[PDB]
Amino acid sequence: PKTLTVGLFPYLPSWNENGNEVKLINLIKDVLPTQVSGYNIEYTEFDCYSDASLQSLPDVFSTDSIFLPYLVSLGGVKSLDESLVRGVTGDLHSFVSSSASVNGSVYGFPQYLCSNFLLSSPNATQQASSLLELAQKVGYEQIVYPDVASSSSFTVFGLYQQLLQSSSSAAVDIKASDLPQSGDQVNKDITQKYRTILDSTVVASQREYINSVKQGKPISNYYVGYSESMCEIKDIIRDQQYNVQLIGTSDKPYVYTDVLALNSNLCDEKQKVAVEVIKNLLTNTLVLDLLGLGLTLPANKNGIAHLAKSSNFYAQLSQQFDAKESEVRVLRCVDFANKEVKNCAGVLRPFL
Repeated sequence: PKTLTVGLFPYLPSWNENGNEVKLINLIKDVLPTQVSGYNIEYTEFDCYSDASLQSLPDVFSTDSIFLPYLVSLGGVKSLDESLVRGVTGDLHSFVSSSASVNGSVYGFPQYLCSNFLLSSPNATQQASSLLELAQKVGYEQIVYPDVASSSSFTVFGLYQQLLQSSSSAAVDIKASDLPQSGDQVNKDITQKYRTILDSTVVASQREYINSVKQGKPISNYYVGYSESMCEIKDIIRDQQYNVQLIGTSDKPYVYTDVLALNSNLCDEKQKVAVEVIKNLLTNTLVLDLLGLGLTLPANKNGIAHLAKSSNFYAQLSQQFDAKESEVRVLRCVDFANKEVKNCAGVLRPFL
């Protein structure tokens, strides 16, 4: 009767050799307790990248902060005290806490930190501060950037808005009235920047890149993607001394944050049980250690520090997040979600 539904972020890395696929989300799920404070805890996968799932929120769910303000305007998420979050997550970065806050108030506990980092081989040859700067230097077809090469809807939409909008704060909140609707609304200056980067990317998938690095013959010394996509070579990264940094597609660096939030229709007792489940998800050393195996980044400084004590990879990102703590931006949506993102991407693609 008294049960708690938990919607976990399902997009964690996975492993493979041949046929047998191992999902990190399954390893973590088998560690989480199914009985807390007399409550029966149900852990299921919550796809925040599905508009249908955003319509029916569970008791407690993990969602990308890119849809947080839109999720707030529907009322389905409960506002939380500043002290309640700080007593669980500990110290957060300026951009991490900003990505979780909507209109002053806080609406969730930051769980994961994500971004399109630059994995540069020791054979660096050339360095840069932004992707545009890097693209010009490396020339035609040098960098590996699978999402851009494949023109993923979420990436096409993202890079366009990153090149376009600019903000003094950390939260770049855009609305549906800022998205190209036809084609004459497509900013040609921004489409120019994207093409510069696309021309510097080799038509090669992430799988092809990982295989090449494993076989000792990298197809490129440059790679852009999520840190979770580098988990299958985390040994080679540590051994052969690969470098990883925060690079903006232009000027300002952008990151993604996954946030644990609770439904607003919760009682007052369930409200306490949820915090315990969340406090476990964010502070349990076994969960953190498992996240380290997939190169997944915790959102709190405590979580990052814990994994930095035995990983050079996590060490660089800790220094990175601290040095550029004020320059990091987070793209969020005010009055739209997945449907508009896919539609906007569909408009932009022919102009790329």
